[PDB]
Amino acid sequence: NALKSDFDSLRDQITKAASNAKFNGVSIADGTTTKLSFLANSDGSAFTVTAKTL
Amino acid sequence: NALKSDFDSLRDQITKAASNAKFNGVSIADGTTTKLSFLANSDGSAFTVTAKTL
Repeated sequence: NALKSDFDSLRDQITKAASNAKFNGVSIADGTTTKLSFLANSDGSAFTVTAKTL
Repeated sequence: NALKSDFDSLRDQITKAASNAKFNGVSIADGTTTKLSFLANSDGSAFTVTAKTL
């Protein structure tokens, strides 16, 4: 049960560390969105970046 | 009787040491409070530390 409590503290600290990762309110790895569509060229074409949930 | 007297002296020093473990007026081990809390991030989420009375 001591190793169980260790495993639980590890797993929920991972939830904390993943949830707190964001820049100006958006995150590529929180799983809130499937992608972010960053600008690429003057005509409006975007540099797609697929999200990787952590 | 000598052994029970040393036994009482031991259990009394245990009460002393358990009651003297305090930091800036707060203790996680004294048993005065069910838990203690600390900041996790900028928005005010807590990092709870469950008390373990000694």
